[PDB]
Formats: sequence, C-alpha cells, structure tokens
Amino acid sequence: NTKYNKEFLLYLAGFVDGDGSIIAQINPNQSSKFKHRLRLTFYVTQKTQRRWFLDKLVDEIGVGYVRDSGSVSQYVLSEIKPLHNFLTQLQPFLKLKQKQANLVLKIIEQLPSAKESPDKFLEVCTWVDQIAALNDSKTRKTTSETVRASNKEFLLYLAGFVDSDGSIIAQIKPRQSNKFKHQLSLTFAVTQKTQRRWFLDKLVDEIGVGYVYDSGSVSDYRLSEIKPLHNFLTQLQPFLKLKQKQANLVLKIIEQLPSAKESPDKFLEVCTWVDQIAALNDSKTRKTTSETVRAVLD
DNA sequence: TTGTTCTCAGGTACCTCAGCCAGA
DNA sequence: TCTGGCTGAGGTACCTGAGAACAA
Ligand SMILES: [Ca+2]
Ligand SMILES: [Ca+2]
Repeated sequence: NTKYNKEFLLYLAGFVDGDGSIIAQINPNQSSKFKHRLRLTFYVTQKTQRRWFLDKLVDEIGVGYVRDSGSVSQYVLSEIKPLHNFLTQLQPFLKLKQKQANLVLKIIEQLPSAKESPDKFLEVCTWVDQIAALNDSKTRKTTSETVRASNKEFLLYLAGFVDSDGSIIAQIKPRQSNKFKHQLSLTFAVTQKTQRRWFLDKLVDEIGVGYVYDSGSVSDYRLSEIKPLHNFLTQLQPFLKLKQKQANLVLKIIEQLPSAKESPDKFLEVCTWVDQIAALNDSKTRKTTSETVRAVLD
C-alpha cells in the first residue's frame, strides 16, 4: 500500500472534482455467476495535447494506464486493491464526488459477499444505482432493476478545480470612446452546471470577492476587477499546474496597465500578451486580436 | 476615457456510460 | 467463472470567448 502525500491529494481531489469521473457499472455477462459483472473505475479525461499530465498521474499514483481517443485522452484505474487504497486516501478531500468515492469503497469491500449470494449481489447493485444518480448520468442501460432477472489546503484544492473546470481569460474589446479604440478585459471564471451553483456560491464566501452568474443550464463564478484579481492570482499561481503561464501573463498585464494607458506602443505590446494567453487556452471563437488593434495605424 | 456587470453562445473537451478479449 | 487491459461514443457541462449597457 502506497501512502500518498497530502499536498498531492489536495490538488488531485480538486482536479478530480473538475475533470475526473468515479463510475460503477453492472456488465451483462453470461459467464458471470449471476449473469452480471461489476466494474469500478476512476477516470481523468483531458485533451490529448495535455496527456503528459495524465502520464504524470500514472507515475505518481503508480498504477493504472492512459488511453487515447483521437483528440481526447484518459487516465484509468480499475484494478481493485489499488483503487480502494487510492480512493480511501482521496475521498476526505473530495467535495463534489465524495459520496461516489465512498460508495465505490463500500461496494469494493462487500464484493466477496456479493459473489456468494443472489441477494447480497442485488443490494450491492442498488449502490451502483445510487452512484449513477449522483453522476451526470445520461446513457446508462443496465441497472439493478435489470439485474432482477488550511489556507494552503484550500488554495491547493482550488488550484485543482480551477486547472480542470476553470478559465483564465484576457480580452481586447473594440470600443469607440476608448483612447486606443479598444478596452482590455481580464477575467477569472469557474463554470458549473446550475444544480451545483451552491458550490460556486461557496467560492464567493471563501475567496471574498466575485459573483455567480446563471445562463441556460450553467453558472459561472466570475472575477474581473483588476485589484482583487491581481491579489487572487498572486496567491493562487504557485499551485497551478496547467494554467500557471496564463496566471502570470495576467499579472504582468495588470502591472503594466498604468504605462499601457499612456502610449500606443505599450498598449499594442500588452495586446500581444493577451494573444499569448489565448494561445495557451483552448481558444476557438476569438475575434478581436492584437493584429486587429494594429489598425491603430489608421 | 476607463472599469465593471451581466448575459449569451460557439465548439468542443470532457464525463459517463457502452462493450469484447486473453489469461489464470 | 473471475480480473484487468483495451476500444467506441452520446450528449452534455464546460471553457473561452462575444458584446450591450451601467457607473463613473
Ligand atoms: Ca466538471
Ligand atoms: Ca477541463
């Protein structure tokens, strides 16, 4: 049994709450004693361009594997002993997926019994149900019914959730009344299905600043005020693993706003910093760029 | 002339299942 | 009959922009 470092577990619990998945399944199976086979899996998905991150996990956790699916990759752990050992250690730090974790640990321990009785098996399948109910389940076929046949601790965890479900954005917004016809915009955002808004609300309390906004079926925590933002990113930046470049770039920009609102040179140079931030992001619908701002030649 | 609030939306990058096979 | 490595995809729940309007 490997013991995992607490700091590793804090960050990881956040990223897992963000991009991870804790899953239990009943596999239709003729060979199986009860025509069904239970699978338990922990997943971390990420764009293949960042599979190094998932490759790190394999090394740090020390078990599991990484697979590709064209554009997107996954870390996967289904081996039972190690899975229980890992989840046992991770669950105290989970906030969104903690109930799932614990249910998967219960199932794992009750296994030996489940396989030696039709009735014990059934009960266990009703835990798989529960887990699926907790997840954003949408394509599940085989169900049990079928079978009837401390500030550093918060910043480490918050870095994790931010590296996964969050976004550090910098924008150049076209505007007539602006001295150089464009307005700089910096934003820290965290996104979440509106049914977990209570979580983005918690952030407003813990961070001290910002607001939660709703739209369609999702909500955002957003932070755009130049001061608070600089304060926050200065604190949070040491603990980021995917978005550290973006965080610094935003701090470097904020520090050079003074001299940027003075000369068309500094302004256009700071615009290239915005370009770099979007390059680093998974940018897809960006319109106004620095080259655009180079119409300032007019 | 600037900062900020508040909502919307394109295009995925996730999540959460589905399943087959070889080995012991 | 059991376990773990490996593969495919449905349908969002995110990310990362956009811009109109309020408040200075
Ligand atoms: Ca998520
Ligand atoms: Ca992500």
